[PDB]
Amino acid sequence: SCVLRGVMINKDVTHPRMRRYIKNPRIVLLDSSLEYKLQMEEEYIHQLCEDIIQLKPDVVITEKGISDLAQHYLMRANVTAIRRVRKTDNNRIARACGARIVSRPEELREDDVGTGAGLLEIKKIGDEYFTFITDCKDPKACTILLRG
Amino acid sequence: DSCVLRGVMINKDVTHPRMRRYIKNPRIVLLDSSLEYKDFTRILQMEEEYIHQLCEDIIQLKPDVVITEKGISDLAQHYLMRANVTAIRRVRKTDNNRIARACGARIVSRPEELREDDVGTGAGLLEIKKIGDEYFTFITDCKDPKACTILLRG
Repeated sequence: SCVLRGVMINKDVTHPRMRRYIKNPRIVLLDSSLEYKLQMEEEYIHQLCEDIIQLKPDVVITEKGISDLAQHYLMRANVTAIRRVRKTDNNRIARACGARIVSRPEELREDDVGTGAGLLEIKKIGDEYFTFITDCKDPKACTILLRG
Repeated sequence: DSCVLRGVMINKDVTHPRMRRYIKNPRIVLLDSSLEYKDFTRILQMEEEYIHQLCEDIIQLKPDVVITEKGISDLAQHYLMRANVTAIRRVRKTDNNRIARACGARIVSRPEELREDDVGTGAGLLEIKKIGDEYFTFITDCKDPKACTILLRG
């Protein structure tokens, strides 16, 4: 009753058209870049996104950057994206939702998708936006944000 | 409406790890002025006389917490701790204004002007909590029910 568990990080969606409130979100976690690594480069980005999108996630979070083009494709697939997340926060999110941090998108498996967190809500507190991943199925998987 | 936290939350820690980090009904003083100072012995003496008077002006009001938008020097931190005062430096102007509305204090520019009316007694709790890798200061339990927004809902 008088308590709240979950992860809180200082981040916002990369693009304003993205959903900031998602119930039972399917979460994909990466530690790799979604930027070129212009015609052959543009095709590269397309395929990177295609591999993520095949898994029908609601949220894609990476420790690196996301180019304006990758953001666009994910946006078209109704996917909320968050970039430049600290490695420690990414692991906190992995524990909370049961996702597996993956490097190469083409190696993604349905087993890597996190479905253990019931809420993803991004809201403004003061001057900044905070991302909350709450409603953990495994109570133990999340730390306490509020105790009466 | 059940398990609701109202107040202000700012990304800040105290200036010294051993200051009180949990205070019920804190008396709050807010400033937008510097608590820094700008023959070697003569210099030290001048810096000291200046900082001493500054801290004395503040200490006279028996505050539990002193928060400013600018800096707080080691000597100032030393004199405020001798008075059992918890201090927070470099808070943003926007956050400082939110704290003012939450606790009723007036942000003052010149400590010598300080009076009881300037002391914020409106918030019932100040607490610093570590969330993830960051420290956050929670000023909550607003006495005026129309002063604060919802931070967290349980």
